[PDB]
Amino acid sequence: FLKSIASFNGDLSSLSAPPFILSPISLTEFSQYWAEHPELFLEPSFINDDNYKEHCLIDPEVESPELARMLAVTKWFISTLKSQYCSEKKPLNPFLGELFVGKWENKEHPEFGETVLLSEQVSHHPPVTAFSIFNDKNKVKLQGYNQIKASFMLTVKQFGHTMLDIKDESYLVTPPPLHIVELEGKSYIQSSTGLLCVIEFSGRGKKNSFKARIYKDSKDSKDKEKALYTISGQWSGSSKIIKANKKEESRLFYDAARIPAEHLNVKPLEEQHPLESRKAWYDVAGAIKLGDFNLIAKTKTELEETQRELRKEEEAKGISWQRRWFKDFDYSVTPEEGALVPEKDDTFLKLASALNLSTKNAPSGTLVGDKEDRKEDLSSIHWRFQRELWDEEKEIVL
Ligand SMILES: CCCCC/C=C\C/C=C\C/C=C\C/C=C\CCCC(=O)O[C@H](COC(=O)CCCCCCCCCCCCCCCC)COP(=O)(O)O[C@H]1[C@H](O)[C@@H](O)[C@H](OP(=O)(O)O)[C@@H](O)[C@H]1O
Repeated sequence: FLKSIASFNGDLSSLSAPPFILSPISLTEFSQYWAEHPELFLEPSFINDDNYKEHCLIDPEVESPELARMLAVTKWFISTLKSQYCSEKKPLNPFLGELFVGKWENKEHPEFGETVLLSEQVSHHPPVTAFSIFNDKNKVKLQGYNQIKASFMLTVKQFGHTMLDIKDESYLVTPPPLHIVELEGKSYIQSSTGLLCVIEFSGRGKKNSFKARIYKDSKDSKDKEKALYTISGQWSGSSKIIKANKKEESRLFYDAARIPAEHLNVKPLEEQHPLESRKAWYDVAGAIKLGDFNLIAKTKTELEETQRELRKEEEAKGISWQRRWFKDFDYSVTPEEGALVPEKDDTFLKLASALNLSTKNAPSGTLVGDKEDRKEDLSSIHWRFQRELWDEEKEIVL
C-alpha cells in the first residue's frame, strides 16, 4: 500500500505521512522512556562502599560497589528497551523548537525526590530530539539526543548517544541498531570506572533476544570468555544472569513484565506554553483521535505551514532559530571558526576513548576505524544539555 514510497531516494523525513498512519503522540514524548521506572533510574545512586553487597541482591558476593552499580545500570538500560521498542501508528514528526516537559514526583518515596524530564526538538532537517532527565536530590543526571534516519528494503539508522551520571561516576550509553521492530548489532555501556557492558541483540531463536556481557576493562571485551557476568534472554521478557562460569547458579536478572510505579506528571493543557507539545499539536491530536482524515490534513498542514513561513522569515533576516536548553558542540579535530568546542575534561571524549568509540556523526555504536567512521567529510556535532539555561528559565514550568 504505502510501500509505493520505496521508489524515493533519500531520507524519508523529506516525504509526508498519510493521516491514517499518524499517532496523536509526538516523538518528543518518547524521551520519558529513558527513566520510565523511577526506582531503577535512581538505584545506582543508593549503592555505596557501605551497602553494595546488600543492594546487589543478584550477587551478594559482588567484588565492589563500582561493579554493583554497573549491574544496576545494566538492569536499568534493559528496562528502557520494552517501552521504547514495544495497528501501530507512527508518532508525529516534531517541529523545530518543540518542547515537552514533565516530572516524576515519586510521592510514595520521599527519599527519591523529584525527577525532571526536559525534552526539545533541536533539529527538523533532519529530525533530532535532545533530552535530559535529572534528580537533584540524589545527584543522578541523564542527557542525550536521538536521530532516526529511515532510508530505502527499508533501512533504519540510529544516531546519537546518552550519558548517565551517578554522582561523580559516569556512564556512556549508545542506542542499538534496528530494523522493522527488532534490534540488531551492539549497544555499549562504558563507565568511568573502566567497567564495560556489551549488549548483543539478536532476533529471528526467540523474539527480542539479547546477550549482555560485563567486563573489568575494554581490553577484556576482546574475549567473551573474560566476562565477569553473562546476561541472556529477551529484553521484552525475562533474562538470566550467570557469574563467571557458575552456570549452576543461574538467576533471574530482569523481568520486563513490569508495572510502572508512577506515571509521568504533565500539567494540564491550560497551563502549558504554546511551545509545549500537547498544546501545539492539540488540534491535530484531536482530529486524529476523531478519525477525520480531512481534518487531520487541514490542521496539520496549517501547523507545517506556519513553521515553513517562520523559517522564511528567519532566512530573510540573517538570523536563525535559537535552541532553548541545548547547545551544539563541535567534536571534530578541525573545528570551524566560532564553533562551540568541548571542555578539557569532557566526559564524552574520556568515555568514548576508553571504549574506542567514534566521536563522529556515524551511526550509534560505530567504533574508531569502522567503515562509517572513515567516511568522507563526516562531521562531529553533538547536542549537549545546559543546566544553566534551565535554571535561568522564566516561562516554562513543571
Ligand atoms: C526512541 C523511539 C523509538 C525508536 C523509533 C522506532 C522505530 C523506528 C523504526 C522504523 C520507522 C521507520 C519507518 C516507518 C515506516 C513508514 C513511514 C515513513 C514514511 C513517512 O511517512 O515519511 C516521514 C516520516 O518518516 C520518518 O521520519 C522516519 C521514521 C521515524 C519515526 C520513528 C517511529 C516510527 C514508528 C513505526 C510506525 C510505523 C507505521 C507504519 C505502518 C502503518 C500500519 C514523513 O513525516 P511526517 O508527515 O510525520 O512529518 C512532516 C513534518 O511535520 C513537516 O514539517 C515536514 O515538512 P517540511 O518542514 O517542509 O520538511 C514534512 O516533510 C514531514 O516530515
